[PDB]
Amino acid sequence: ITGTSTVGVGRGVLGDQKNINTTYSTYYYLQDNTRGNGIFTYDAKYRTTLPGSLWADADNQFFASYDAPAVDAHYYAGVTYDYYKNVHNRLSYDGNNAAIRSSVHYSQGYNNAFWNGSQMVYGDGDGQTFIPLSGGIDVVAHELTHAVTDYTAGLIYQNESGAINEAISDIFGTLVEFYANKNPDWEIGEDVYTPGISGDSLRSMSDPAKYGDPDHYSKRYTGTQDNGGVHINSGIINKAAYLISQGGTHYGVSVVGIGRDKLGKIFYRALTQYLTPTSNFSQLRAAAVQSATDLYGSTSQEVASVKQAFDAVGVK
Ligand SMILES: [Ca+2]
Ligand SMILES: [Ca+2]
Ligand SMILES: [Ca+2]
Ligand SMILES: [Ca+2]
Ligand SMILES: [Zn+2]
Repeated sequence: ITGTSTVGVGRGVLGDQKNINTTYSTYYYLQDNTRGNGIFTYDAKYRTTLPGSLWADADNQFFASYDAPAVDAHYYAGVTYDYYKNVHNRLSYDGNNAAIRSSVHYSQGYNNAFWNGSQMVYGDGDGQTFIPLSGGIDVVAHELTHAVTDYTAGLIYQNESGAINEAISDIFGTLVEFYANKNPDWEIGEDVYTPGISGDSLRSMSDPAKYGDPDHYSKRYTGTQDNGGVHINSGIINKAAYLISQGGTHYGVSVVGIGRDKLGKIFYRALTQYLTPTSNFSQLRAAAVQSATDLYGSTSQEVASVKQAFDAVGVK
């Protein structure tokens, strides 16, 4: 909508207070004009018709229980935008400042979130398995990263290319969580997962097997469930990325870690320069090796660590 840029205040899913960029035009709208061509947040009103209504508020204060998922979807979309702009010089998900749109209160008891090809969508959860999923910054960044992938490598959402697609979203979801620097970790979804169970998460990048996901290519899932295990076999790539950053010895193969920032540069370069819709795990390794070579040189520790990491998870 046309209006004037304003700044509201509210509370997110976890009870924390934050300021949010809004737009005034009779009502105050969750429309942030400070980032590219706008970040827009919508109310799906417990239904499945998308996007719903652009979120309107009478007084620019967002402290109602019903407001909380919208506050976090809106605010964490902005953080993710800032990450890609400041760290990777990428303007929104298409590289040309496309509007970022999100809908919250999707359906009833919906224990998921997703990028639907054009926008983000967040359930409120059922209060047992999940609380409203926009409360997790790694969830928000995970899903917006799908938009980035779909515009760049275009990895097909099945089998190994789909597992790479999922892993890329976990990797940059985690790096955005570290970038915002609020209780960062190598776990996925911990802030909105199982409110009655402390210390768990949906997936682990540091130890995928913690939740039954493979941590080595020999353990990969080869059936047809989950579009050929896209959320399962992602553990193999997640483990490789964790090793590249943090280091470790995995099934006897030692990896010298090179840090989060270099992990991000290597995988962003691989995603945007070398990966294709049909890339498999071995092709990802080659993309990452070439990316590290471009960035740091053929004889660098960085290249050596990429090789060791993919060796450790059995990807040749
Ligand atoms: Ca209000
Ligand atoms: Ca965390
Ligand atoms: Ca996390
Ligand atoms: Ca939990
Ligand atoms: Zn995903």
